[PDB]
Formats: sequence, structure tokens, C-alpha cells
Amino acid sequence: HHHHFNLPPGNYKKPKLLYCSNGGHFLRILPDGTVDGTRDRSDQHIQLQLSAESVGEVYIKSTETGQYLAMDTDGLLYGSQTPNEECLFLERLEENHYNTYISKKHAEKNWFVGLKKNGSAKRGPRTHYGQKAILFLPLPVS
Repeated sequence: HHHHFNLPPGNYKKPKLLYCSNGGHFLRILPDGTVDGTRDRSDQHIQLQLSAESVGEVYIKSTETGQYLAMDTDGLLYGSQTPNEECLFLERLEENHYNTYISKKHAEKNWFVGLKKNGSAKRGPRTHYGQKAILFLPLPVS
């Protein structure tokens, strides 16, 4: 593995908002497949159903559209209609508190799901350990 295995608590029973404290955005998978953050708690596209593949591996699915969060070969987040290798993330605890999501496909490159302060998604290679953009808190929903 090229990553630790501190796992966050809690479970996948209910959908979550993935709140990025960096700019205070909820991770959003828009119907057109683009991914960004919004501060709008009422947004219909921020409700995410996570599910485990292996322990510590998750899919992150829009409950509204069914799209899976994915990170493509060039590090861009997108919404995938179907689950593929780009859709698996290594969900970890970080700073003893947050959840981070590393692209499993690109795990060796330490490509994370991250949101910038303006709510734009980080491109995988622009992420790294230690960043704020990568730190999410899973909140309740709808």
C-alpha cells in the first residue's frame, strides 16, 4: 500500500454531504458530470451515497443523479455514469478528524479529491498530503 490505513468512523448506511472545510463547500457532482463544491446546503447534487468496496475503499455516488465520483487519467474529477476503476477512492481519516479520498487508480501518485477555496475541484496532481483542500467532513443530508 502506499498509504496509511487510519479509517474514519461511521458508516455507509446513510447518504452524506462531504463538506470541505477549506472553503466550506460541499462536494457536488453536477448532472453534466462536472464536479465542484458549493456552499449551498440545499443543493440537490451534494447528497452523496458512499459505499464500500474493500475496507477503506469507497464509491461516492450522487444520490440525485446516480453518478459516481471519479478521477480521470489527468486528475480531473468527474461524474461517471457507471462505476469503474476511476471511481474507487481510498477513504482515510486525516489529521485525526477529516476524511480524505485518494484515487485508488492513482494512489501511488497521491491524487486526492480536493476542493479549492473557491469551490473548484483540485486536479489530482495538484493535491497532496498536508493540504486543506483534501479534508472533508461527512455531514448528514438532503
